[PDB]
Amino acid sequence: GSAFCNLRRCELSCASLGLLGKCIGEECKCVPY
Repeated sequence: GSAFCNLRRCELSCASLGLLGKCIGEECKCVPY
């Protein structure tokens, strides 16, 4: 595809829980660090 997910759009959304995020295409996943 020509377009992909933003890292802030996962790192902020996982910081709402209290941890870091990483994003693949559109799917955001949270990690402890």
